[PDB]
Amino acid sequence: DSLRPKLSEEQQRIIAILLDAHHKTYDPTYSDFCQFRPPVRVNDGGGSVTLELSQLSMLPHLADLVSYSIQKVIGFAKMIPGFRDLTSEDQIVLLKSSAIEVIMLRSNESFTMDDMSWTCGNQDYKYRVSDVTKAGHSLELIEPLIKFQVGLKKLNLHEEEHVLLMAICIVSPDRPGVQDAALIEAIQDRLSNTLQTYIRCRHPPPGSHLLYAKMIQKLADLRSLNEEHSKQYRCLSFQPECSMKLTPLVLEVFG
Ligand SMILES: C=C1/C(=C\C=C2/CCC[C@]3(C)[C@@H]([C@H](C)CCCC(C)(C)O)CC[C@@H]23)C[C@H](O)C[C@@H]1O
Repeated sequence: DSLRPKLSEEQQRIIAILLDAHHKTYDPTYSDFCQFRPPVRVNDGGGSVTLELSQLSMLPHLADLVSYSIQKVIGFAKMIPGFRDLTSEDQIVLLKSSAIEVIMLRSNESFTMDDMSWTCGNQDYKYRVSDVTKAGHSLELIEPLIKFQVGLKKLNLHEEEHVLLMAICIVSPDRPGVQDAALIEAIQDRLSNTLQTYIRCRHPPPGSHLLYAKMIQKLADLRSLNEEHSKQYRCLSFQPECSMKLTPLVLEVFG
């Protein structure tokens, strides 16, 4: 019953651009990770907040990973059709507000349900819930984050849908501080329409069933994770000497 209009050439170009953008900005071999400050995992079987905050053993490495990732997200965003049509001010507002959410989205490629980890190479760059606690975060963020990762995994997104979702996430007209909400919304609509059209004509059943709505729900989930991350980041930042364990970029985006 539902019509399946074909992707317009323009929509085809948009998909090609976003796939190219992602391939240039996401390394599925994790080959740069050895350049980050080394992961350190202190003995913390009990999950002691006092100990976690006293050491922040995993923080330098995860801060470097996140900082690196923000740089990649900036590069990806610059390639979203329409993004450069925005004022610099609006571009920066969108990047700073969406960065952590896009990181959570893009991390799904490395996430595995084999053991519920982000596996980015050997035992060294395998990141578990216990590694995030060692960077000063609490289960109130990490457990819904893992749940989100599983939920996202199970949508079995085509890469086309994955890159569209990240672009839609970034170009959101409802971020605090945006100037030209109408232009951002127009850019987002073009992407949303591409995604909806793609799903309807290129995504096989039964995985296509209400997929667009499930993807929109993930965006809402990300808002919640963003809010919790920000709250926890604030508290983490109270730890004396914490700034040294972060990066200038991380400090700007989250401070
Ligand atoms: C980054 C990427 C990756 C994994 C993401 C992870 C695993 C470690 C813990 C992270 C980084 C989460 C953690 C809660 C962020 C903590 C950030 C600070 C600044 C400490 O408050 C969010 C996403 C998680 C690897 C992937 O290949 C690239 C992706 O950008």
